[PDB]
Amino acid sequence: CPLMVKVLDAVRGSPAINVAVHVFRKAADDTWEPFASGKTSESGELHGLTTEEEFVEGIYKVEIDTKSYWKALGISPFHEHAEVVFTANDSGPRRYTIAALLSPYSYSTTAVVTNP
Amino acid sequence: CPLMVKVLDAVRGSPAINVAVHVFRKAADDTWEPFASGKTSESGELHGLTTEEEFVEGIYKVEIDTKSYWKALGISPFHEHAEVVFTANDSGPRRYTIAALLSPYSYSTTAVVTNP
Amino acid sequence: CPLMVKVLDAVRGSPAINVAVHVFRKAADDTWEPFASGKTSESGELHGLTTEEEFVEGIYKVEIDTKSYWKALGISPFHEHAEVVFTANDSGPRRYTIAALLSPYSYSTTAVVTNP
Amino acid sequence: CPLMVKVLDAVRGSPAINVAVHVFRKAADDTWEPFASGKTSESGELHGLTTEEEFVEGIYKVEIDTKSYWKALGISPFHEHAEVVFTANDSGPRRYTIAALLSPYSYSTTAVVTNP
Ligand SMILES: O=C(c1ccc(O)cc1O)c1ccc(O)cc1O
Ligand SMILES: O=C(c1ccc(O)cc1O)c1ccc(O)cc1O
Ligand code: NA
Ligand code: NA
Repeated sequence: CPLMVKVLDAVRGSPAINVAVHVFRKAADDTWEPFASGKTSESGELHGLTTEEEFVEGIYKVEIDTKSYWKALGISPFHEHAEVVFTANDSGPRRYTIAALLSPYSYSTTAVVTNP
Repeated sequence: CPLMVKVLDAVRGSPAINVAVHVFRKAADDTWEPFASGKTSESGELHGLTTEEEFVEGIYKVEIDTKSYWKALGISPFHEHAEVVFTANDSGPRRYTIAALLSPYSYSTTAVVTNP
Repeated sequence: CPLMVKVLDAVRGSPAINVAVHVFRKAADDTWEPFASGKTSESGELHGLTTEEEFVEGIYKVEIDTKSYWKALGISPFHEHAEVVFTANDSGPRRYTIAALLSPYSYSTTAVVTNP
Repeated sequence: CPLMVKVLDAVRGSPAINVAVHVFRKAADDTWEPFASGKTSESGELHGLTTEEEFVEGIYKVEIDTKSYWKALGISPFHEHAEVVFTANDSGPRRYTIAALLSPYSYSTTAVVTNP
């Protein structure tokens, strides 16, 4: 698992379950091409997005559909989505965790990059 | 000010000065049209991006150029930028403050929305 | 202002108004002595806590009464309060802003420290 | 494991390893009594603090020694420590995760409370 996404809910103090997540890779013509996607599990996590072979150096975008998440809870949110844009670099540690902590008008995101 | 951006640096405990900010608005053909840009002052604030007349209903993207900020300070950060995407003024004119708190591998953003 | 506190609400996208704040200073016997208190204004800010003369070197604790804020809004939050503990003025007088961003099960705090 | 603590480093994008953590329980005389302690592991986590039998309803304080962590990295930080104060309540879900994301002048904390 070179890439994992984890999403938490700061209002309820829980994992954010069944949140849609889309990953894109920047193409040579500077457009975003679909790369991988899924929905967070009951632990707020999305595993199995890619493989080491497929996850080469490049610029990636992780788009978390926060608006649908809040609307399903009956809460009007601010953002259309949360976007996390970063470069994957081989010199750095192997495994990337992209974490996001969600509130209706705010989000935090951090990267935990470690060596297996 | 209908739209203001404020940026803080969590490493130095200071405003984030001379941070470039680009604002885009989604056009009728679904592309991101350049809308306004500027850079943060010594107080970490960016005022004067737009006017009440210009700042119509729409979907807006505020791109904060965090990578260039950390690199101009001689540090190699994780993200390319921080993006904040939101619908504005769809219930009439509001004042928006987009605030961000930056670290090299993490950022937080929140919105303060007031009715004049 | 040698010491200012600013508080935002991540659920409502607004300043956090009428939040009680208590400041303490560690005494020579290691106990926490009451130092100053107040509540945030309509802008979410609390000014006038202390003076340059009064705000000597020491270890200070700023207690932000988040539970009472969420409960006065009719919500049951996780934390009792948010505490911010720091040494101040040990290299001479500085200006301190303690900022906090609140959600029912989470909060963020940062400091902006400037030299007059 | 009714109580787990997880600590992340927002500057390096890594778990915060070997961070001292102390847990206290509020006594009837309103003083803080030591309850459990340890150091975070190579994953930034501290497990095994308490048992279901021992972790009764009450007010608890988790104190994370952030100052020593930053000093060991050669970084001058702002806070003496990060403190998280909360009530344990049986009506709510069983397992508490207290997470903290650290920067030199800022920290975020959230609670993830779930049902096994
Ligand atoms: O609360 C967070 C968290 C992160 C990882 C984890 O295993 C558990 C967490 O609660 C968290 C995530 C992203 C962020 O930007 C800030 C956070 O406190
Ligand atoms: O606490 C914050 C804050 C920042 C600027 C300000 O004028 C007031 C604040 O409470 C804050 C704002 C945005 C964010 O992503 C994280 C924060 O702690
Ligand atoms: Na409308
Ligand atoms: Na001194």
